[PDB]
Amino acid sequence: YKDIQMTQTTSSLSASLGDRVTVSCRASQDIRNYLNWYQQKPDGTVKFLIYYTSRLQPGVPSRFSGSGSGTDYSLTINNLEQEDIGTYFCQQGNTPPWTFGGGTKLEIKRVQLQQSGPELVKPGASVKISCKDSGYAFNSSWMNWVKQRPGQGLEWIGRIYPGDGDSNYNGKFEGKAILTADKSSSTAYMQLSSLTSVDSAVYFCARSGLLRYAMDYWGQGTSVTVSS
Repeated sequence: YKDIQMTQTTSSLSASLGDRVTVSCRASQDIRNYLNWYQQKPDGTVKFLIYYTSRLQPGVPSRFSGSGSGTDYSLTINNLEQEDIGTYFCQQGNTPPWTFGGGTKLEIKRVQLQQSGPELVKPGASVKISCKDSGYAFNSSWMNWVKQRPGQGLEWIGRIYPGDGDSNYNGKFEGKAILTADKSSSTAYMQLSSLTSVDSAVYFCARSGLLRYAMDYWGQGTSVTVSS
């Protein structure tokens, strides 16, 4: 296994409404500005905020700004507002496998992709979770899968292109996850096998276009608990 390590040394920030908050991120090597930012709201949902270091995505308020180059990047929020609360994660899109920082949870001081429901299984078993896309670009988009454990940032599992069934996997999950897709029902599936407590996490599906190295839209996530 080989990758570019992303780190957000500051895991949590406590601030007041109106402050100027900054979230920092470092890549282990030059990622040539291919650095994206996501905000995970308290309800667990994830939204794509900035692409290629500074490109705000449609709808994102002007108070947000991205800076950086080389290995160091930052997201700045001017005039902090309540809706900005959540956990911010950086992600380099320069070199597969895509990698994410550990996230920085921001607190105040004193879906088009519908995934199947929560799973609860025993060690050694397998589970198949689904992700139905109600949109119309399912077969012409990469469907990515991401793993999140408490305090374990976010890990890119792999992706599949429904159009021709092509698939790419993160070496770390090759024997663990199997990605498939049904063109007719616009549904992508991920089967996890030989489950251990390490597989206990929330898994998200997220699609991306064929030319941008970021996850455009995210499902709500599926919780998988492995229990003895």
